[PDB]
Amino acid sequence: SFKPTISVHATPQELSAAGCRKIVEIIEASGSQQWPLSIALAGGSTPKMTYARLHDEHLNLLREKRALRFFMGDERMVPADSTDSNYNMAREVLLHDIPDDLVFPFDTSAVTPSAEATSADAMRVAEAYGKQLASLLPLKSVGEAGPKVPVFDVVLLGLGSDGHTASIFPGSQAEKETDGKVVVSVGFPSETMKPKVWRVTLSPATIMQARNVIVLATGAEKKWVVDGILADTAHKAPVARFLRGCEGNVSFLLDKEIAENLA
Ligand SMILES: [Hg+2]
Ligand SMILES: [Hg+2]
Ligand SMILES: [Zn+2]
Repeated sequence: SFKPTISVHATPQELSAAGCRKIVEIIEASGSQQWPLSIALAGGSTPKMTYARLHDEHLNLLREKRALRFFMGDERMVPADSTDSNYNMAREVLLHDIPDDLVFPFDTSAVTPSAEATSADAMRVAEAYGKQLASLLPLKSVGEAGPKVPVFDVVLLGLGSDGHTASIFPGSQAEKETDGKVVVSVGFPSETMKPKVWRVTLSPATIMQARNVIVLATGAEKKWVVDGILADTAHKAPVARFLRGCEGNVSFLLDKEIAENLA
């Protein structure tokens, strides 16, 4: 049913190392003629190390060879120069060395420091990005004669302590957007997740059409999440369990603690 590739690593430096090679392998296996490949970036300290890795040893591939076109998988409705911005983090560690025409962040230019972003601001931003995606990437229907969503070559994902991924939180509308009518969803963090601001994020539908999905996660507090995704019959499962329905190649790069129970 679900046979994902799994690799357990002892340290973050090792997990990020596996992350770097994986991406590079996808780039090379795909071929120079398929470049630039579309990739949806994830935020967080784990992916950050992977991006630093790419910056230090593979700029000839990414910069000179222009192998990748960078998009954001989810973003915080804050200014692009905010420390809470996922794009800001990606630019700092890597994107600053990438040709400007290969970098596509969410247009959050309307968000000002004076006022918090609202649900409508988020939906407006998600809508504009979705159209841009449907314009730049190849489309595919979700189910026969189903709605069409853009197809990413690669989608990077993190995992949360509460069981979410990207900005698709428990009991949210985004969680049910699996039919393909919505390409880019919106979401607001639960009580225990930070920062407290509205988010825009790829819907579960879009994510499941990606050619390659790579989840980078660590920590003993996220162990039930991995277990709940891989488990054969999970009723009280985590939101991330929807990753079972992904149509492309699915990989899990984990650390020892989060994969302890792993059989
Ligand atoms: Hg690498
Ligand atoms: Hg997946
Ligand atoms: Zn640099």
